[PDB]
Amino acid sequence: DVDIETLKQELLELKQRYEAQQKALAVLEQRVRQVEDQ
Amino acid sequence: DVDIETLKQELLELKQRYEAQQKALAVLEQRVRQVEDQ
Amino acid sequence: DVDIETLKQELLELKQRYEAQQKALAVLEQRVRQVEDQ
Ligand code: NA
Ligand code: NA
Ligand code: NA
Ligand code: NA
Ligand code: NA
Ligand SMILES: [Zn+2]
Ligand SMILES: [Zn+2]
Ligand SMILES: [Zn+2]
Ligand SMILES: [Zn+2]
Repeated sequence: DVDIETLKQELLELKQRYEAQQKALAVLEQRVRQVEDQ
Repeated sequence: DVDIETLKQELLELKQRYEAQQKALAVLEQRVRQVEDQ
Repeated sequence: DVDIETLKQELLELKQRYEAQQKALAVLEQRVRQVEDQ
């Protein structure tokens, strides 16, 4: 309801945040490369 | 074995580590910018 | 509705993902430094 389902909801929310950070790591990685060959 | 309070505690712990990694991404982003602009 | 073993399993999987991201942040950090003190 509002407790074990709360845990499950929050874990999914954190998975999304994980995924957003992987995408941001990749953006920053491309920014470093442009600096590197520029 | 499966302690629900333990699960909730560990989810909160991982949320704080998420938060710290966001701040570290931000630190690295500014360092990249320092090298882009100089 | 919620499978508690599954929740524990997924929390540990997300923990491993966090640990890998920490290591990836560190790799990118070294790359930036390489550009910086070059
Ligand atoms: Na920033
Ligand atoms: Na930002
Ligand atoms: Na920002
Ligand atoms: Na710039
Ligand atoms: Na070290
Ligand atoms: Zn622990
Ligand atoms: Zn099951
Ligand atoms: Zn899984
Ligand atoms: Zn460092």
